[PDB]
Amino acid sequence: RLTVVKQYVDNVLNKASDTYHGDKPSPLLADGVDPRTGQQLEWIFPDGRRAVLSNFSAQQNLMRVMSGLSQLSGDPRYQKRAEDIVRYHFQNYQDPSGLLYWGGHRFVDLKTLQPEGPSEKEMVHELKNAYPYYDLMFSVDSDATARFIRGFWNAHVYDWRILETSRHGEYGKPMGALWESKFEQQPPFFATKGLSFLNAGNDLIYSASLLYKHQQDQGALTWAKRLADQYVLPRDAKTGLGVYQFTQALKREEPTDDADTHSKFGDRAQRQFGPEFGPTALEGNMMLKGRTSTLYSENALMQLQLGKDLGPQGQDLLKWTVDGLKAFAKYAYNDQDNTFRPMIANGQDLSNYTLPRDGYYGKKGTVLKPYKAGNEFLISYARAYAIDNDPLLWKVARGIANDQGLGDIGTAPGKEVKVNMDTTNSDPYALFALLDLYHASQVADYRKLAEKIGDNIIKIRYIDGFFMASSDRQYADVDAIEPYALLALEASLRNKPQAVAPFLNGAGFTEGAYRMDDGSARVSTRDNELFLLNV
Ligand SMILES: [Mn+2]
Repeated sequence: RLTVVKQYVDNVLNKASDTYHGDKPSPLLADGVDPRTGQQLEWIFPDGRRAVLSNFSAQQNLMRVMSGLSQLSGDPRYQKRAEDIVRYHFQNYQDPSGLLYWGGHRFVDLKTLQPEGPSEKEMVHELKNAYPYYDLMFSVDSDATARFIRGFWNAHVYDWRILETSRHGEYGKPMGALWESKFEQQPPFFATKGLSFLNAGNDLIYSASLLYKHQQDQGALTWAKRLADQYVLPRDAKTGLGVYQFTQALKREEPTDDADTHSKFGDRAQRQFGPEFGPTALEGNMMLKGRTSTLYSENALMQLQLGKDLGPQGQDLLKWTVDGLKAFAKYAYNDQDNTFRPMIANGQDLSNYTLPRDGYYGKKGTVLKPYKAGNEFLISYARAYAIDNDPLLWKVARGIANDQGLGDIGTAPGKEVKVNMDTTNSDPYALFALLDLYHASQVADYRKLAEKIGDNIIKIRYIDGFFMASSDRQYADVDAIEPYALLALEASLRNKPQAVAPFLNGAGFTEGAYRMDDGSARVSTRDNELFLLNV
């Protein structure tokens, strides 16, 4: 499997590289390549100008694959290129504020080597569950990395007193008080005009924690953990469930219209569920599909890993994260059909609940149903189990695996195990989870199963020298996690627990106006959509 990954990365470096500057290329890479033509995936601007999309925030799995490949193979070329790419970004694409030209609304054109902004009214910095490889960055340039992290916090915190964050960060913003800002803890679900989204807080928690890890910065650690704790303090006193957000809308006006869901009318959950469920029916307490993926996977996996790695400095973080996942398993999970039940954090089961009025969560008449636990829950629950072997976390891992065609991992590790060695499962996430189960239990069947998945990944997803989700896909994504999974499998088998970075499920995206072939503008197009297109 190591030879395949080496082949693959060689292929990426051959076909995704800068071919626009003759014999003096930059080290930068295209995000996507059509494996049939070698054509690099382009952003098309309103006038028909074509940029080759180089978004460093959409390449941070590849940086990990590259470093992992070097550690396992002993070939230092891949590690060196990853380092060269970091160095070139600090040299050319880092603002005086410290922010990089990357993320949701900026990238670099590989052709011109100039920064781009595909969304003209949003020339801004955004990171959404990106989880960049700061370990590598600190290794290249510790000071420049620290400047990025301080500038990230400075740009994305609107009000330090109450920790109001923003999804969008302005470039060129002067340094404020930063870690020396005054904080005062507000009560659960205080009413405010702003909104600290969890998928904007995730990258803030992760970055400030890594600045602690590398520079022993007490200010960074304090604020990282304090921000994490904002989604913990308002948790339900009985159930320990929640919360998706920790504020509610400031009500300035009485509503006239169920279907007008503007925040000025007040918390949208209190409007639609409040009459029947009481004052605790609030947006942050709505444990619904998608929202629970953000809370109990996107956030939780990262906090689990941080809690562990922070050691003496992460005990509280880790406690909050494992306690939250345990509560969700206890209250909402159904292992028989592998579903989570829709709920309010106070413990109210909304399964088969008909919405009695229009609102933010659906039109009158909609029946709320249990939803299938996707593999983002498999990786968060298997990671949790690896740190704290609780039967409640096993329950979820077991239920999902069985629903994924993997057989029965047992009533507990090594007990009544009946895994399916003929599985056709080729999911990187399944591979990742099984490795965590193995490392917690030493039960050999779990790793034999992961080997099988790895073999399936190569047989069905290694295509034309790339990794693709389908054989018909137009463009391959150089940030594919298939080789990342294969590497962690190989590092387990070769007895190298330090060679490959624990998985955080980060990813990048690019969002803006994109010109269609007929010349029309498609507003808020994402590279995610481009990668789903077939030939
Ligand atoms: Mn945005």
